[PDB]
Amino acid sequence: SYTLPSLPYAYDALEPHFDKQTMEIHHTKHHQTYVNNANAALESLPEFANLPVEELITKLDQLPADKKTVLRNNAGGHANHSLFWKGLKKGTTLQGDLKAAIERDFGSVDNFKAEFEKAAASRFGSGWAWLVLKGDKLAVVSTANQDSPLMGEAISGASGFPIMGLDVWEHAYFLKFQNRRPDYIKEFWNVVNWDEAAARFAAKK
Amino acid sequence: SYTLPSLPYAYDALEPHFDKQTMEIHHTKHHQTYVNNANAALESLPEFANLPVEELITKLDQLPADKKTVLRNNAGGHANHSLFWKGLKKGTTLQGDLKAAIERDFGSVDNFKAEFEKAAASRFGSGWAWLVLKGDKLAVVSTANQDSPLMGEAISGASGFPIMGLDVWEHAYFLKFQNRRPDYIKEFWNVVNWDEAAARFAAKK
Ligand code: MH2
Ligand code: MH2
Repeated sequence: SYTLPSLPYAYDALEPHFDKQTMEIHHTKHHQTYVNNANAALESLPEFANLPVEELITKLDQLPADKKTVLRNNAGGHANHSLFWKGLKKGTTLQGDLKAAIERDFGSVDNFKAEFEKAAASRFGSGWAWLVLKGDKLAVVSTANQDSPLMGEAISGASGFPIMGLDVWEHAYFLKFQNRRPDYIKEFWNVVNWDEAAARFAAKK
Repeated sequence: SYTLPSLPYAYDALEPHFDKQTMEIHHTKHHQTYVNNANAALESLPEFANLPVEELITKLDQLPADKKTVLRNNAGGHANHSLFWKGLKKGTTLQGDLKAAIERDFGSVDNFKAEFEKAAASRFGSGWAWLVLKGDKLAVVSTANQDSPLMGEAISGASGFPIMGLDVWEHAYFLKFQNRRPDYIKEFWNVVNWDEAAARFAAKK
């Protein structure tokens, strides 16, 4: 079964950029709820219940017809939030092989940032913006609700290994930013954990 | 040119059910943004710009290809919130012809409320739950993001003339209910404007 993961920091570690009350709520309520609803759906699927969530969401089409939606949504939610927390940290510097590949695939870091901001802002309703690795090339993609590019193009409309990503569901920014998702997106650059993105790139490039 | 409609009541007129702080942010920030972004997209379209928003969303297939998405999203937002505000009021009662119609089509009011509650809760991500009139038969449906049944099935996945509706985007309930959407859905019964729903049923158009 799944559990709510412990975090790489206290809820206040991303201040003054991301507010600690949202961090706490986001973890103990929203993420906890995906874990709980996934666990309920997995109760009758002992074979699938053993998989890592990040693997299960690559295998949705193998589930029973009546379980696919609820696990796409909840396992997706669990996988995406588990990744998200790892990708937040202050004080990092984009550098090394990851910086070089971003420059290569988008022309410059600023270009990538503009493209990422645009995908994040233009995702209408709930969803995520991502930096994915598609074989030998990095790309910016977005998905709806709790879909993940790990689910594949057919299900999610995107594909690739997520290097990093931004939650743009309203619960992630309402308290501090209300409807100003662009302001939230700007603050994200101060807490993007480039060290984690770098480690993930190193594992997969 | 669209304009943000003033509300038919003060921001605290739906207390203690729907919280006044949310009403003001919802109206003056979120709905304002749909008005502004729709207007922006319509400036180059004099043949569409001055039509009633509820007319525009019936003719999205008539638009230029590059305009269909932005106006589906923002004209739908404007149309939907305009309905919503008028479709909220304390001190009304489900009764008369509409009450009898609902009993006819759903078996009883409680059956209907259960179905509405179910559709409102099961809309994963952002969206709306609706009571619609599909040629003389009332139905419960929901849509994603700012889609409206008035847009038709191909676009919105639903159809029929909206009688009333509930906004289940997170911003509508985050401050007072956080992630507890079933709790917000229960409170909606205390503020749904059954008089305006009855007038709309009466008109059937
Ligand atoms: O989606 Mn948090
Ligand atoms: O969706 Mn207000």
